[PDB]
Amino acid sequence: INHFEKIQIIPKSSWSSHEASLGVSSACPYQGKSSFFRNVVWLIKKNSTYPTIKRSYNNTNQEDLLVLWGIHHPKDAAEQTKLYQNPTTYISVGTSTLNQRLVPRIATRSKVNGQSGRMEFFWTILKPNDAINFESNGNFIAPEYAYKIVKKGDSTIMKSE
Amino acid sequence: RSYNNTNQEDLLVLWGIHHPKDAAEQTKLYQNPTTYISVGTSTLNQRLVPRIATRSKVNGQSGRMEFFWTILKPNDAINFESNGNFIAPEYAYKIVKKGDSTIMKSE
Ligand SMILES: *[C@@H]1O[C@H](CO)[C@@H](O[C@@H]2O[C@H](CO)[C@@H](O)[C@H](O)[C@H]2NC(C)=O)[C@H](O)[C@H]1NC(C)=O
Ligand SMILES: *[C@@H]1O[C@H](CO)[C@@H](O)[C@H](O)[C@H]1NC(C)=O
Repeated sequence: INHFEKIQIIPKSSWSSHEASLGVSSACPYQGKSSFFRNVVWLIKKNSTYPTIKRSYNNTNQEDLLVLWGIHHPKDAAEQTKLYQNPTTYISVGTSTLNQRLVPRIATRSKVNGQSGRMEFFWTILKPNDAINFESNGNFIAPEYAYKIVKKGDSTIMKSE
Repeated sequence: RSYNNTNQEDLLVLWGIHHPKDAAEQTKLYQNPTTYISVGTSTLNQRLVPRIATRSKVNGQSGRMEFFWTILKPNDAINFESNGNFIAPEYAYKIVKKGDSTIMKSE
């Protein structure tokens, strides 16, 4: 791959049933304030409720699309209900080929960047005319931006200081 | 169900699991909302669970079939247990002749 074209597939504003603007951490600082990975949305409960999410995006572009998403693994049972209410959650992802179902694993973990929680990130290539389908109870790190693959050719990742 | 390989030959056994479209279809086909398939042999120790999700329609199906296999050696037994979503074997293949071969890609 020689060129990506970033596009928005699921707007940040369109999460009218969940809190999409409080998904930040001191582990990801920006100009002295708590921030987060800009291309994905850390969704949490709104007014003490996390209703089931059911979102679909259809690849209407000519280009193959690289889609990124994630799952949050919390520190303990208290933090789970604190962020998402529901004690047992999941994320199910489907495409033409893909048939995924993720569940958050809870455990006591060492503090990296002052966090005992973890983020596990996943990806897929959504081919043209195919649709990706999400469903979740919580712990969902939703895509906002995905990358179009516009130019394919000779390239390499070169390790150098 | 249990099958005992009484043949002299190694046996190729095939089975599967059905992944349904939604919770309604699960109870519609199999009643039980939470199911599994457990498979055991001399070596094998498997337990499959159906994963549910909204999926694109390939050949007009939102459901999926995931297929599995094993080689059941002579004098060994294969054991199945399931609540639903089980795609059970009917026929399996005896391996009678082993030798030089290849799968050749050609139109
Ligand atoms: C069926 O599987 C059993 C074990 O799950 C196999 O064990 C044979 O069983 C008898 C015991 O009644 C032994 O005397 C034999 O030595 C075993 N046979 C061989 C050839 O190893 C059982 O053999 C299998 N059934 C058969 C061969 O009919
Ligand atoms: C959306 O995807 C479907 C199949 O998943 C496809 O048939 C359809 O043409 C796409 N939508 C368009 C072109 O508006």
